[PDB]
Amino acid sequence: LEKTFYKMMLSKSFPFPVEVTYWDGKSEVYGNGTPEIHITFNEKIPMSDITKNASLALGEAYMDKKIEIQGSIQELINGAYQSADSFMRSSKFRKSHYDIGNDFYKLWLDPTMTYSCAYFTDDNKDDLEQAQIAKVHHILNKLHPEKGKTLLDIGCGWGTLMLTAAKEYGLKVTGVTLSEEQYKLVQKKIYDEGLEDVAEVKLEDYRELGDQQWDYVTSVGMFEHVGSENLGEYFKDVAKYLKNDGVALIHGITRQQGGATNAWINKYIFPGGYIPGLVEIISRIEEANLQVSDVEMLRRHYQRTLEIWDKNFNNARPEIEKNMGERFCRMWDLYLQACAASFESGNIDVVQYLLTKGPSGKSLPMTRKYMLN
Repeated sequence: LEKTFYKMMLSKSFPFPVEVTYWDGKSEVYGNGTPEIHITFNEKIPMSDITKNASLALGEAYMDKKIEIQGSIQELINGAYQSADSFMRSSKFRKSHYDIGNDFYKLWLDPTMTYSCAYFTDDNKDDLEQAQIAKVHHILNKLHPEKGKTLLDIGCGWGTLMLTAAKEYGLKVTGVTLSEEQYKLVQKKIYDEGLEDVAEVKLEDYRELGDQQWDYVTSVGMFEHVGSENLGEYFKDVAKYLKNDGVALIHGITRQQGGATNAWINKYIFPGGYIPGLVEIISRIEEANLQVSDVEMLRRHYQRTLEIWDKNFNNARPEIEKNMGERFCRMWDLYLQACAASFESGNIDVVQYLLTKGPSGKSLPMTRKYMLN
């Protein structure tokens, strides 16, 4: 095809030197210094494929072992996101389902099974379990929760937030999931302390819980799944379930530069998923008559979370490659490392919105000193 087109793409893609070996065996270094990353095309990827979606084209190529990489995938991608003219950023380049369940997740997530951003306190550099617990406290503290008040957790996962609210904050708690597997940890309420007077979980769609209202709403990792079109509706639902002057903590991946779907992620990991823009989200929040009372960005915390997940993934890769293919493992590793890079480069953020149904911060302390542990 075109060595010219490949040189244009690769030589403008990275803020550091990189070595490229092509399908005809020829090599070049782009940049000054000695390359820390070496990219090999075992096969030519058609220009026109790269031109319409580089993520999809290069991403499947990499999965197919038609591109190989020596050196950090994360650093490679982080590099691309720092360059306006790169295959990840330039508009010149933006014109399968695998069977996985709990056995898989068990191996690389912490004992808690939290598939969500963690929170690293300055004293904790890589204790993932400790950080997923700290995240739950970080969220709940923001509520300044009052003993005996009620909390709705929208998408309650394996119940870590729910149960911590009930056991440690004395909150009457309602959790909601559409996952049977997750619901069946109602067994924790019965076995834990028939925590039944202080906690229920419900196997239903949060979109219609009827006329009930809670003092607090939490929702971690839900709005990314909702889509642009229904984001307005999502915030109206949060508002609807809040009591007047009630407090929500809404937590989710948000893109400072404007919302986007990535074609590769959409095909392989999160079909339908969409990361909204910061402006977009604030608009949706205001349109539901919630007022923003605090906004916290936790970008670097997701970066670390995804790095540890990838470290764990690789450490258990022999096991995973036995059940799932080599192709699956490449895809998953690419996923975890590219996402880590997406946060590292500030292409994607994670944001905790403290919202009130009424004037900002009305039922809350005047200063944020209460928030931190």
